[PDB]
This record gives sequence, C-alpha cells and structure tokens, in this order.
Amino acid sequence: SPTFKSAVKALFDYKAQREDELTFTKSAIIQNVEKQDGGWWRGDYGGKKQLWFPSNYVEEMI
Repeated sequence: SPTFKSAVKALFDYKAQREDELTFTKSAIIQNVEKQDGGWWRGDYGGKKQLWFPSNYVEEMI
C-alpha cells in the first residue's frame, strides 16, 4: 500500500513483441516502474499493468 514514485519517460516508440510487453509512444509517461538489470523493466501505461519493456527505450525521471 505505500506507493513508489517510479516513473520513466519514453524516448522512442516501442511496439510490444509479446503479449507480456508494453506498447508506448515517444514521450509517454510509464508509471509504477520496477527496474531490473537484465535490460527489461516493467510498468504501467495505456491501460496495461506491469508489462515489460526495454530499459534502453526510456529516461528515468528521478
């Protein structure tokens, strides 16, 4: 129930390649991001919850 401020901004468009991936447009704010060190993060955007996307496509809003 504590909620983390963990947002990133998409620097490029990304189209989901698998059902568990997020699709987003450049400049999107992706929210509730969990950061992992294998090149894939997960977050919320566009009505999708906790789907995966490549970390190199975004800017961390720290």
